[PDB]
Amino acid sequence: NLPTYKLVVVGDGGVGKSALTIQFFQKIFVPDYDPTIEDSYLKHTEIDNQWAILDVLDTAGEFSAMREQYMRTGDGFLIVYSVTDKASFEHVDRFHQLILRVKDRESFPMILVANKVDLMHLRKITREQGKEMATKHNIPYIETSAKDPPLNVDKAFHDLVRVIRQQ
Ligand SMILES: Nc1nc2c(ncn2[C@@H]2O[C@H](COP(=O)(O)OP(=O)(O)O)[C@@H](O)[C@H]2O)c(=O)[nH]1
Ligand SMILES: [Mg+2]
Repeated sequence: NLPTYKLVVVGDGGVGKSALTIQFFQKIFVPDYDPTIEDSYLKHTEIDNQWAILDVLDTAGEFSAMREQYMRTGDGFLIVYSVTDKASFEHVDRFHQLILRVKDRESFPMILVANKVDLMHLRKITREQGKEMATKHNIPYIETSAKDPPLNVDKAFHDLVRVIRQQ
């Protein structure tokens, strides 16, 4: 019987949650994916030569029953922001407190994902900024890009699973 890791992809709208999720599950880049669907994805994944089932909810939207459950029984979270969106970085703390509130814990597995690093000519959030925010929350930091050709999409999800397994 394989373990099932339930993960939640959270972040402001337009940071690339859907694109990163589609790139991880379907291995294609879908630009301008409709911003409103909040769906979940399920597939068998091999991480560190150990197979597992990944139940990932791509968040969107007020209140949602599906979002509510996945936040409660989730095992790990992906706090995603866009390096071109300063407000998406400003809400990293807000998303950090919501997870710790929903889970009612002082620390829970999460990784800080800085998306859209392919747009270097439009980058507003720096690597030192993301590293400092990650160091403050004591969580891993990684830079991703869902646009073709992708960068670190699998590693972002795999590193969260590694954090879950190490606890
Ligand atoms: N350049 C670049 N654009 C991206 C990337 N990820 C998403 N986008 C674009 O950003 C827009 C919003 O992305 P989306 O996946 O809908 O973000 P979401 O609303 O949080 O799910 C889309 O038009 C995408 O084409 C990326 O890694 N690089
Ligand atoms: Mg989306």
